[PDB]
Amino acid sequence: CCPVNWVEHERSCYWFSRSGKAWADADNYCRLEDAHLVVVTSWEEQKFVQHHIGPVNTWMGLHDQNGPWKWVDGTDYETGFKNWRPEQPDDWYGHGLGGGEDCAHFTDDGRWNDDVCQRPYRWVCETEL
Ligand SMILES: CC(=O)N[C@@H]1[C@@H](O)[C@@H](O)[C@@H](CO)O[C@@H]1O
Ligand SMILES: [Ca+2]
Ligand SMILES: [Ca+2]
Ligand SMILES: [Ca+2]
Repeated sequence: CCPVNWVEHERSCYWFSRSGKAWADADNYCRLEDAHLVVVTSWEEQKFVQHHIGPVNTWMGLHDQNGPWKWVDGTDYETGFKNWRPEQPDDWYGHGLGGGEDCAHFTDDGRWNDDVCQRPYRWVCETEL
């Protein structure tokens, strides 16, 4: 029951961009498709997303812009699945662009990193059947 060009996996529909956007723009894009930036809650979902994105930095629906880490659909962060690269998240200021790092993304090996929300990365939308 997914729209055309979306991939079905375990009762969810996924859309994989092939262009980049800043996190806020990617978030708005997903909402306009009645969807949300991907929310990863299991190792099997993590492996499925990794297969389709390949070795490319790609935004997910996890951020700490207003305080603590939150998933865009209200899924609890603390008790949920996490796949940070060791030493991440680190809220790095050293990029010199202003502020720390408030948006999560998959890195080239699948492990997560927090980075500057303005960066243009590919993104994934998800909707639940
Ligand atoms: C893309 C990526 O992994 N970026 C990270 C950045 O977010 C920050 O953690 C930095 C710390 O030295 O290490 C990397 O450059
Ligand atoms: Ca999900
Ligand atoms: Ca942060
Ligand atoms: Ca980081």
